[PDB]
Amino acid sequence: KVFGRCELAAAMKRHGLDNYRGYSLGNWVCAAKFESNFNTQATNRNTDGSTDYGILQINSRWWCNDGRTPGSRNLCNIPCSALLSSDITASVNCAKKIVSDGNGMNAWVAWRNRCKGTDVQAWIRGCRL
Ligand SMILES: [Cl-]
Ligand SMILES: [Cl-]
Ligand SMILES: [Cl-]
Ligand SMILES: [Cl-]
Ligand SMILES: [Cl-]
Ligand SMILES: [Cl-]
Ligand SMILES: [Cl-]
Ligand code: NA
Repeated sequence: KVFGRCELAAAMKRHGLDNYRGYSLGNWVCAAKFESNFNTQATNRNTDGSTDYGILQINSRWWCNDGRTPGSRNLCNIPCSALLSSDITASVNCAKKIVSDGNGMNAWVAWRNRCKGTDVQAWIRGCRL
């Protein structure tokens, strides 16, 4: 599913991301924009052989099982395919574990490079929330 910007903001709020670990909703919407362009089915293979999945491009090296990432962990205890659902529950639940891990949203390289420090509130401006 390709979410609309405000549609995803509403879904992320409903699922408890707004100010999760002190990160405002616009941070999460921004990270989803540049990670997946709001497409739940986005995938991208990394040079290390791991793959990133879903709206927040959660990686198979640590966080989910895809059966093809040697030496990897599955700390969210989910198949990576769960991260491609129209329903964002699995992605959100896993993202909350990732953002709790120590480096906050710096775990998402696109967030650090394209959202951090910017006027992220622009990403929710206009939306009925
Ligand atoms: Cl947009
Ligand atoms: Cl915000
Ligand atoms: Cl694996
Ligand atoms: Cl394969
Ligand atoms: Cl594990
Ligand atoms: Cl699995
Ligand atoms: Cl933090
Ligand atoms: Na894995």
